[PDB]
Amino acid sequence: CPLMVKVLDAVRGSPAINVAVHVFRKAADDTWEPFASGKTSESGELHGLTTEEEFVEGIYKVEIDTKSYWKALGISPFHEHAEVVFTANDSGPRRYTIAALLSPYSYSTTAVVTN
Amino acid sequence: CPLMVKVLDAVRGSPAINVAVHVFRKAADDTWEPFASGKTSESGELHGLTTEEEFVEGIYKVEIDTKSYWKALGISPFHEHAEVVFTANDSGPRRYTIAALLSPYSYSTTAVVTNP
Amino acid sequence: CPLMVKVLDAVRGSPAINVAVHVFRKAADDTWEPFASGKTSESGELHGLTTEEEFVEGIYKVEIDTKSYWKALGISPFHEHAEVVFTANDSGPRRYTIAALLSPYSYSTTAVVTNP
Amino acid sequence: CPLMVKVLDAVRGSPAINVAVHVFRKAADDTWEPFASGKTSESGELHGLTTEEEFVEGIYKVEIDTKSYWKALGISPFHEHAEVVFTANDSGPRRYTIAALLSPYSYSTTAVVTN
Ligand SMILES: Cc1ccc(Nc2c(F)cccc2Cl)c(CC(=O)O)c1
Ligand SMILES: Cc1ccc(Nc2c(F)cccc2Cl)c(CC(=O)O)c1
Repeated sequence: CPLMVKVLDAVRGSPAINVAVHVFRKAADDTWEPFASGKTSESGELHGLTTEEEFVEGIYKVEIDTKSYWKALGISPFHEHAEVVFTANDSGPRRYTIAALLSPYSYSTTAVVTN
Repeated sequence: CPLMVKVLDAVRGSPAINVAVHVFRKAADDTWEPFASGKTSESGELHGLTTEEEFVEGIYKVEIDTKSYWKALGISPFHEHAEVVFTANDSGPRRYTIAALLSPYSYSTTAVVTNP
Repeated sequence: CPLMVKVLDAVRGSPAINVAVHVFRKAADDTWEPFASGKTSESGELHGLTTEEEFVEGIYKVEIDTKSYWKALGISPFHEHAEVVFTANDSGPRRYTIAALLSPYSYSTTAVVTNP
Repeated sequence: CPLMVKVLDAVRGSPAINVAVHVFRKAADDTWEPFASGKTSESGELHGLTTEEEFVEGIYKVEIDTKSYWKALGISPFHEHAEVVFTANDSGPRRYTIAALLSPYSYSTTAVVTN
């Protein structure tokens, strides 16, 4: 599991469950090609997005549909989503955990890059 | 100004100065049209990106070039940028301050939205 | 002023107004002496807590009463407060802006430290 | 495991390993009584701090020695520590994860409160 997305709801202090997450790889022509997606689970985590073979170096965008999450909860959000764009380098072995800490008018996203 | 971007360096506890900021607006055909861009100043602020006439409703994307920032300070950061995509002025004109707090592997983007 | 506290409500995307802020300084005997306190204003800022004469080196604690804040808005928040403990003016006088970004279960405290 | 502290280093995008964490319970006289402590592990996590029986309602302070962590890395930090003070309520069953996302001049701390 080279890439795991973790989403936390900073309003309820809970994992942000059932949050749509799309991953995209930047194609040569600078457009985003859908690559992987899922919904975060009960634990706010989205595993099994990609695999080691698939997850090659490149520029990836993780788009977290924070807005539907806030809509589902009835809280007016500021952002359309949360959108983590980063270069997977893979110079040494890497797991990437992208943790998005979400508030209606603020989000934080952190990469915990290990191995 | 209706749109202000502020950027802090959470490593140096400083304003993040000379950070490139690009603002786009989603056009009718769902492309991003270049809307405005600028550098944060010596206070980490980027004022005057736009005006209350120009800053109509729409979805805007603010791409703060955090990578060049960290790179110029010798850091290889995780993200290519800090993004902020939001619907602006949906229930009439607002002032938006987008505050981006930057660390090499984490950033936070907050909006202070006030009713002028 | 050498010490400014700014507090944002990340739920409402607003300044967090009328937030009680208490500043303490660690005395010789390692107790916290009350140093200064105030409310954030209508801009979420608390200026004039102290002066450059009064704001000597030491360890200071800033306790931002985030709980009363969230409680007055009907929210049961997680933390009793947002704290900031820091050594101030160790290598001469600095201006400190403490920016506290508040959510009911998360807060972030950042310092913008500039050399006047 | 009613209370788990997770510390992330936002500069290196790694778990913050070997970070001293002290937990205190507010005593009746308003002083902090040491209750539990540990060092975060390799995964940035500090488990086994307390137990269900021990972790009664009360006001707790989690003090994270962020400053020694930054010193160990040679980066001048702003804060003396990170200090999470909160009321354990236990109205329904709760695990508390206190995640501290640490930068030299910024920290974020979030409670993920589940069950
Ligand atoms: C009411 C208010 C809220 C937030 C900010 N900016 C800000 C922020 F939103 C997060 C971290 C640091 C800073 Cl400086 C500011 C601008 C400032 O005075 O630094 C004002
Ligand atoms: C239940 C839970 C809550 C939060 C986190 N992690 C986390 C993190 F890894 C970075 C920044 C904030 C947070 Cl909250 C985690 C750990 C993770 O799976 O990365 C678990």
